[PDB]
Amino acid sequence: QAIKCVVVGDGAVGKTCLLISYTTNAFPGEYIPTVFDNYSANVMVDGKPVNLGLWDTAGQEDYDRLRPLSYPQTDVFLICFSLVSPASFENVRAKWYPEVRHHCPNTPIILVGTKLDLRDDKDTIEKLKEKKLTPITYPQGLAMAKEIGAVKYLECSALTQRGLKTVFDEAIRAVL
Ligand SMILES: Nc1nc2c(ncn2[C@@H]2O[C@H](COP(=O)(O)OP(=O)(O)O)[C@@H](O)[C@H]2O)c(=O)[nH]1
Ligand SMILES: [Mg+2]
Repeated sequence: QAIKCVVVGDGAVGKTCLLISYTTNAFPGEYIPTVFDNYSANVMVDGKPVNLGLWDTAGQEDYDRLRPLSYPQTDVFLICFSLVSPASFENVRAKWYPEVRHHCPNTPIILVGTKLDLRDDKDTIEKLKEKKLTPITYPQGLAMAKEIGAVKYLECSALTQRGLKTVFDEAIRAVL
């Protein structure tokens, strides 16, 4: 069974790094591909082989009209936000969940918090504190998930690859 998973969220949340890390088994560092592409993974999680088509999107305001053109035939969505970006977290309820439901009202959602490795980073915490902001905690993320009716809430880091295999395993689990 061939599954289709669309990845949505704000620019710089780490969507492309997440997809390259997972499929390639490596963090793309500084040079991240700039072409918005689709990826694939042949994975079997307690069954027979499954091909997971992974679709990256152009998250910026400029693509608001063209982005939903990749949504038709989608099996599951990954709404992404930076755990070290409250602006991207508010955009879950503000932008991403209304837009996903607009075009696909019955399609399952997995809420994904990225840059998990930066949540304990002293420099990142200091920068946020100056702007009177705090990183998103697991209870905050889980509440937003339940609010936006997400099937599951998951955290990960494409840098350390921690929680990454789970994200796409649960994407398959939200389908089937
Ligand atoms: N520390 C850390 N940096 C990351 C992670 N994922 C992406 N990045 C960085 O975050 C920025 C955004 O990456 P990118 O995939 O292009 O974001 P996109 O616009 O959502 O696709 C880049 O500077 C990446 O190097 C992560 O899990 N942890
Ligand atoms: Mg990208």
